[PDB]
This record gives sequence, structure tokens and C-alpha cells, in this order.
Amino acid sequence: RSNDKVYENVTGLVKAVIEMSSKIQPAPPEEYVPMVKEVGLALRTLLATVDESLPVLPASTHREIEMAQKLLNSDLAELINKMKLAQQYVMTSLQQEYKKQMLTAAHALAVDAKNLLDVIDQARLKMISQSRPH
Repeated sequence: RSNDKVYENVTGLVKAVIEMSSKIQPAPPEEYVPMVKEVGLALRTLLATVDESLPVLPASTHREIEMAQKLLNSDLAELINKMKLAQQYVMTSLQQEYKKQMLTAAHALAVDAKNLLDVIDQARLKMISQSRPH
């Protein structure tokens, strides 16, 4: 399997956090939250993909998708409260504390996208795993 829409969209999750990167470039803390909104739409769009991987859950994906999806649910979530936190502690010079807390968390959510990206890539391969011995 050449990593179906499953791998592609999860790449899009990272492309959503590159949105987060671009967002913060010209925009203020007001977009600290919209930028993470970009990565939130990432897991959202990903869930269209997880519904692809979902029929693959019975196939074999039930191993990955439990691990990575539950992982990213918790970590994407932290970023959406890191956008909350950043916009929650929005102060010209003091924000950076919550900024570096958002950054360190962003690295973690980057892993949640990245892990599911490969392991849901393996979801689609999980299906191949069922077709393999046939």
C-alpha cells in the first residue's frame, strides 16, 4: 500500500502545524489560538482519514489506531489549550513562558501526528496485512 489518503492527510496534520508556524509569523497572539486551530483542523481532517483507517481497524488497524489516535487526541488537545494558554497569558514579554510551554507541547503534538502518520500508514498496510496471506 502506497500510504493511502491515510498517510497523506496525517502529513496534512504537520502541514497544519506549518500553518501554525506561518500563522504566528505575521499575526499576533490573537492568532496564537487560530494557528493551533490550523492543527486542530488537522486532526479534524485526519478524522476523515481515521474513518478510512476505521474499516481497517477490524482488518488490523485496531492496534495502531488505538495507540496513535488516542495519543493524538490527548496531544492535539493540549495544543488547543496551548493556543488557549498562549491567548490565556497573552502579554507582550511575559507570554514567552506559555509560548515555550506551547512550543514544547507542539513538539509533542508533532509526534502525535507523526506517529499516527506512520502507524496509520501502517493502518492501510494493516489491510494489506490481511490480504497478504490470501
